[PDB]
Amino acid sequence: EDDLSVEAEIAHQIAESFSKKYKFPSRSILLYNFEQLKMNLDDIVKEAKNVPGVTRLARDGSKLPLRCVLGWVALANSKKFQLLVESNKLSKIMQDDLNRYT
Repeated sequence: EDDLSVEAEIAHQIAESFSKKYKFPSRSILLYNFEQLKMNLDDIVKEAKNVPGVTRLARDGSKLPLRCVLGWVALANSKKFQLLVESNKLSKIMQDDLNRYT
């Protein structure tokens, strides 16, 4: 019941911004979207639930930190993204987005 609501909330927000280009720091700006993952939406949603604080935001119906969620899912799943991204800078950006949204 709770789970269903959390997942629909996350799915709704990711679907709404599926092709929006977010900015990530590169090793050498990396632009990326959810579409580029080439992941099914349910797999993206499952993965997004492990971003600390995201499940709780989704349960409250709050605005998600989507650039952060995308960076995390891409870091965990996309070999290309992992190669291109500056991972330390990414972690700081992800943490700050999370501080701002929670």
